[PDB]
Formats: sequence, structure tokens, C-alpha cells
Amino acid sequence: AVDSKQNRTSDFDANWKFMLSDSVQAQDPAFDDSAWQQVDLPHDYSITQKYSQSNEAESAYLPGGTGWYRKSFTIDRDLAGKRIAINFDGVYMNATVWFNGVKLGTHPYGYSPFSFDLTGNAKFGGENTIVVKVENRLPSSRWYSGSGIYRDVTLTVTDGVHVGNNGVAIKTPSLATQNGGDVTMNLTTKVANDTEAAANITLKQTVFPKGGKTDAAIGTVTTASKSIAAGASADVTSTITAASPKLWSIKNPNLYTVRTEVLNGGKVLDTYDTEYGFRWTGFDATSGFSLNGEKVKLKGVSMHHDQGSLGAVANRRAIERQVEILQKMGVNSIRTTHNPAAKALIDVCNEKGVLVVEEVFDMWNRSKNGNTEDYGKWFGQAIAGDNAVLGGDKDETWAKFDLTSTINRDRNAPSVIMWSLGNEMMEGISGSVSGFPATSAKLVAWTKAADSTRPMTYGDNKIKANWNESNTMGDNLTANGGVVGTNYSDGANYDKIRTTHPSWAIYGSETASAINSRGIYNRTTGGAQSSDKQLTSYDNSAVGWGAVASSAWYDVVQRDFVAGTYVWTGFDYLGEPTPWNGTGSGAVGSWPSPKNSYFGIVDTAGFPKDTYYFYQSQWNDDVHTLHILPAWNENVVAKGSGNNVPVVVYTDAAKVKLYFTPKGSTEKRLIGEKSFTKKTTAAGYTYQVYEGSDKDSTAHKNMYLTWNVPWAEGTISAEAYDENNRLIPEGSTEGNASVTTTGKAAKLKADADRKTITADGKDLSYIEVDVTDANGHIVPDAANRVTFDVKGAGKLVGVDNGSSPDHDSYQADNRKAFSGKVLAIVQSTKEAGEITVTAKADGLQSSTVKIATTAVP
Ligand SMILES: OC[C@H]1O[C@@H](O)[C@H](O)[C@@H](O)[C@H]1O
Ligand SMILES: [Ca+2]
Ligand SMILES: [Ca+2]
Repeated sequence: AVDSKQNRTSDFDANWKFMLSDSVQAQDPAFDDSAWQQVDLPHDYSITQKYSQSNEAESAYLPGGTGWYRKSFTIDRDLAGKRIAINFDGVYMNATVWFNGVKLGTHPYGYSPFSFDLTGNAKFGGENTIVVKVENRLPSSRWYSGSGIYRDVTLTVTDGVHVGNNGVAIKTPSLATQNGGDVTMNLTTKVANDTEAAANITLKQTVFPKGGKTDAAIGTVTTASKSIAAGASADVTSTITAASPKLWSIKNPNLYTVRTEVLNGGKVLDTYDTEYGFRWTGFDATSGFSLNGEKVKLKGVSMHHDQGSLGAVANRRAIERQVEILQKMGVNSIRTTHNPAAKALIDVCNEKGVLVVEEVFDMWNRSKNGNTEDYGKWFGQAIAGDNAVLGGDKDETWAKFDLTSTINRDRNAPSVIMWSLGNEMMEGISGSVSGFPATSAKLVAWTKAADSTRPMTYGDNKIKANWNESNTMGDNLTANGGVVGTNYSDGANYDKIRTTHPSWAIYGSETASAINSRGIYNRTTGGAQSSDKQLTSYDNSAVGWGAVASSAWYDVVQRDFVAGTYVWTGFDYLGEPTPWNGTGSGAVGSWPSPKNSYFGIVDTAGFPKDTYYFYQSQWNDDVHTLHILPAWNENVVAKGSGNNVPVVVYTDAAKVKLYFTPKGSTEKRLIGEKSFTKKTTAAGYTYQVYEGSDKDSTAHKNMYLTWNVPWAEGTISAEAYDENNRLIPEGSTEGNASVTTTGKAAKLKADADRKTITADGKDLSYIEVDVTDANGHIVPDAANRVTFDVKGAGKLVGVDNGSSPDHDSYQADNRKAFSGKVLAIVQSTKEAGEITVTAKADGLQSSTVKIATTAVP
């Protein structure tokens, strides 16, 4: 039901029909879809299919296939004479779009946004059917991609004379020197005349705080009359003098709305808004990164797009929760490995104050890892002349279209600081690489012309291998205001890059790739396939090309010229289950094989691994950290020489005293005391390393503290002390400041992260359930199967435990805990009410939580 009550751009997610089938031909309006599934977008049709060992480990053993989406809807007669378009933020992949039986075009890339005009084929005042065919033919990805319309879809309805799609670009070239006073904004606006008569228009533009009223504007302008021929467009340039704009920053992410009205006479024809923030950056070859004139270390993570048990679905609350968990770790930046983010993530980062390195491509013109259906099939092909897809430039290759489409979408987003043009473009491919520098220069030229305001970059793993191609490409980046990302350099190679390429501004575009499970303590070693399909939680386990967390951070924190780090990864993701990876078919190890990653600091369910608190101790200057591993039950610890257990403390404290309290005692005994040394770089960054007589001989391991404690039932506890040898007040210190021997599992403890959510059929409530003993201590290895009974105005949409080899259905109402924890994800309906969730487990006390849902005004 499409009419004039809708906003100019309106949500089009509701009430689609879906069918998985590679034989059906369902483009015609009269096709009978009465037996098809009924779904709301966003939607992922891989995540509900069964695991199969004849699929590929790298994409989580889940199939893709051909999916059809249909939606029949009325276009009211009050929209006659208006322009109508449908906008896709992402469809994975190989979309074909028909409207009322007429093929509109196609779009290969699964991660870039695109649109189609519907006006030409619309039945105004009648029934209409839009149809999307999706062909995710495997193999197409080095990770789990998902399949389908996994991001939001909207409708755009405008007057015949209107601002174009993504039609306003904003530059503040003098912001760094004008800051504090009047700031010049240079705007360019595309105005299209899609009528059959000449138009003469003016623009009224207004900049006012986001969510505020226009009378709080900090600047306005009205332009002179502009003539636009019928069926043509014009670019209208204008200048706004913004009166003392608030800067956008990590701490204070102030946002503005920039509103453009197209006027004919005194009547508004079209109103187009774009979100904006005032900020400037710099990358210096010697001193690194700065935001708004102040030095900032990029403390970043790489993040794949999926949302755990939800699959690829770009649910806004799921994405927001990820960012919130990362911020709590001290993360201030995200690299969207290796593809454009959902706009929802860009929205969140604009609002939260998180810097985004938005990467556009993984491979370029050569497919990777035998994935013959990946984007390397399409990167260099032309766009057919009858393909009416819209979003970016269509005059060269798909790569240019997809790159400019992404830049057009996000060019005004203050959170985005760099455009990353590729990742390890020469890794895992066949043929010569001699043409790759020329491809790189072409991408750099396109980017610089599409957006002069931000550096372009890439993530190159051949700089450490001294490939001449990397020298050429890095110089070409540098010659165009770009910044060079090196993948998996160590301290010595950072120094070699600085010596060999003194003109480059560099950063660690991908680092670490430590591999750990959550809650595994009976060995401190890893880096390879184990006997239990899990990996140690100690930070001693990494892939051969990577480095443990303390090593990759130690090498970055010391060097002001390494602007920052993008740790692989912030969250575990589906697929790439290294060291159980497989780029071909077949189970890796005994089935069920590990099907999600072990790289994440946080698991797929949002539950942090122990190294989360090492990073928090290093990165979060707004909280204190005091965290002990391992959990202190005899059957989970590792007994080495002398039956001693290695005890690790992550903390930002200056000094720690370790204690032991035997079970049944209330009196603790001092067992150790260690003090950090404070280091300061030339730029003023600080960090702590242990330099005591029993320090580790491997320097980077001294960014934390280790004791060897004999096993005995009781409690290990730690006290934090500051530089003055005074006790640190409890406050809001995070982590396990003590570990203690538990009893047997007795009860469940369920808690919803948000007790009230929006009744829009989108918002989510995340319910963590712990298996604990009778005194509330989590049983560290508990794997009890927990069943969720969801009643009321909501639906269970996912269950998760983060365990890589668990093939139980994400859509079941039950799942085993892993390392004491399990997750349920409930979604609201479109009616306000109450959701009651009861978590049950055999032999244990149940736990019930209640969640209110609130109607949309
Ligand atoms: O360690 C695994 C990672 O290795 C990197 O070299 C690659 O860019 C990532 O996408 C991921 O595969
Ligand atoms: Ca493959
Ligand atoms: Ca801190």
C-alpha cells in the first residue's frame, strides 16, 4: 500500500514472499505465490539451511542457491506523476530485478548498494509486483556470506523535479583553521528534471542539529535561479557559512542534518536530507593519526558482516550491540573487512563515535581460493547497456560502479575516515601479478575523483614480503594523499617499512589473528588442530602468519609511526574455521566440523573471551580492568610441572597483589606482588610492561602478569594498586578479580540486556543465560542443554553458544551451553505487549525474564 502518507524514503521491508528454488521462473505478476513463505526483510536464506559436509568449511558448510523474492502492492492514484524507485542496501548476490514482468537489470556484488527506477513500469492506481531473483552460486566467498536480501530495502517517491539519489556532497576544506569560528561549507547538489518541461528552481539549504528543529540552524543559504532542461540534470553549487559548528569526535559525536529544498516559485518541490558531522583528520608518516588536530591511536578491529546466529541479516540492534561491546573494550575504530558495511553500521558509528575504515573489495580481478563465483568474476566486466541499475558510475567496469556507489552512500558520514580499496589482492590467486599496480592506480584515481576529502588505502600482505608491486602501489597511494596498510607486519618489518619508504604513512591494516575458544583452560598451547575441536583461551595461540594479541599490540604501541591496528577479528564470524579451514569441499576433521571462526576477541554470541580484558587493559582509558584466568575448577585447569597452574592477570593497574584463600576460610594469604613499568613514546602515548626479575624472556608477554600457583580448592583473588602503592577503589573495574572452585550446576541465571524494546518487528532483546552453582558461580565447563519458552508479543529468532563445532540449529528453541553460557535472541512483533522468556534445563532451577515492547508513535 504505497501512497502519499509515506515519507520521501520509506521502509519497504515488510510482507515479502520467499521461495528457495533453482527451477521456478516467478517473474510474472500473475505467478501464484500463495504457497510461498512470508517474510520480513532483512532476510538470509542460507542460515536456515542444513549444514552439509559436501559444502565448504570456509563458508561454514552452509549452501547458498537460488532464492526468489516477490511483493505485490498497490500504488495509490495520489502518486500519479511522481518518481518511484526501490533501493537495496545489499543483496548477496547476483540479483535480478523485474517490475510488473519487465526485467530492469542485474547486480553481481553482494555487498554494495544499488537501486532501480520503478516509474517507467509502474501501474499508478493499480496492483504492482516487484520480483528479485538471487543467485548465490557457491563457491563465492572466503567466509560465510549468507544469501538473499540481507539488508534493508526502501522506496523513494519524489516530485518530477528532485534532488538525485545521494545527491548532496559537502566539503569543509578550511575546517582545521576555521574551527572555533565561521566554517565554510561548499555543497554540490544534483537536481534532476524528470519532467517533460523545462524547470527553473532555487535551492534553500539548512544545517541544523540532528533531531532538532530548523530554527536552531547554524547556517542557511538560498541559491540563484537555475534552469534545468526536460530530462536533464544540473549540479548546483552553493556555500553555507556555518556559525560555530560543534565538532564530531569519538567522545562527542555531534551530528547535524543538512536539508535541501528544491523550490519552484515559493512552493517546495522536494526535500532531501543528509546526515553530516564536522571533523578533520591527518596521517603523518612519523607521528601517526590525528582527529580534529589531536593525536589518536587507532585501536581497531576487523569485523565481518554477519551477526552470529542471525546469519548475514543486518539487524540494526544486532549491529549496534556489536559496536557497544567493542567500545567497552576500548575499540575506537572498525575496518569493514572486506566489503562495504550496512548503512546501519555507518549510522551506528556516526552516532556512537567510532571511526570507520570502509573497505570496498576483497579480491580484484582474480578470484581467490578457488572461489570461481566470487567477485573476481565481475570486477573487470562491463555493465550491459540495458541494465538500468543505479548507484554509481556505469561507464567503465563493475568495480567502478560498486566503489562509487558505496562512496556516494557514505561520502557525508563523519565516522568514515578512509576508503580501503582491497585486501591481499594478490593472495591465493593464479596468474601473473604484473598488472595489479595499474589496477590499483585506476582504483585510486576513481576514489580521489569520487571523494577528494578522505585518504584511500588498502590492506597489503606483500609489503612484508618485499614485493616490488607493493612498492609501486604504495608510492601511488602516497602520491594521491593515501595511507598504506600493511597486513601482519611485526615490529622489525614496521621499522623496515619506515626505513625503506620514509614517505609512506602506515598502519597495521590487519593484525594478530590469534585463535582461541571461550573458556578453555586445560592447556595453554594452541595454534593447531586439537583433540576437542576447541582452542586454549590463553593468549599463546595464533596462526602461522599471525601473532598473539600481546605481540601484535606491543609492536604497534611502541611506534608512533604505526598509526594503529585492526585486529583480526573483533567478533567471531561464520565460516573460516582455521585451523580447521578448508577451501574445498569435505569435512575437516570428524563431523560435526568447526563451522565458525576462532579469531574473534568476542565469540559469535557476544560473549567475550579472556583476551577481551587484555585489550580492555590496553585500550579503554575510561574504565579499570582486573581479570584473572583460568577458572579455578580442578577438571578445567592445566597442571604443568610441580602440579602448578599458570595464572594470568590482565590489568591496567600499576601494581597487583595476588592472594589465595583455601576453601572454607575467610582469610587470604599473600602469594605474589608485581609492579608494571610505565613507558612513554615521543608523541606522548603511554603503556605498561613488567620488568621484574622473573619477567618473561619474550618481551611482549610482559604486557600482562603470570604466576604459577599450585592447584588447591579455594579462591585466587587480586588487588589493584596505583603508582603511589595505594589500593585502587573498586568503582567500575571490569573482569574477574577473583576465581573460585564452584559446586555442581544448580540453576540458570537469565538476563535480558534491554528490558524494553520497540514493537516494530525489528528490535531485539539479547538474553544471556549462565549455568551456575547454588551460590551463583558460573560452572566453567557447563554444557547443559537450555530450552527457551518464549511467550507473548515476541518471537525467538536465534540461539547461540559461540561454539565452532556445534551444528545444532540456530533456529531451534534449545542449545547446549558452552563454557557455562548460552544466548537467546528474541525479536518484537508489531504490537505492543510483554514477552516472557523461561529458560529451562534438566535438574536445574529455571530462570524467567520479562521484556516490555512499546508501540511506534
Ligand atoms: O588469519 C585469517 C585472515 O588472514 C588475512 O590475511 C586475511 O586478509 C583475512 O581475510 C583472514 O583470512
Ligand atoms: Ca573455496
Ligand atoms: Ca583503563
